[PDB]
Amino acid sequence: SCNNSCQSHSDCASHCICTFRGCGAVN
Repeated sequence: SCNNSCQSHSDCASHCICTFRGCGAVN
């Protein structure tokens, strides 16, 4: 569901967090 590339933390889609896959939801 979460697929992106963050530059900070809120640089994600929705409930995604900063991870090795750019942006991915922890939950």
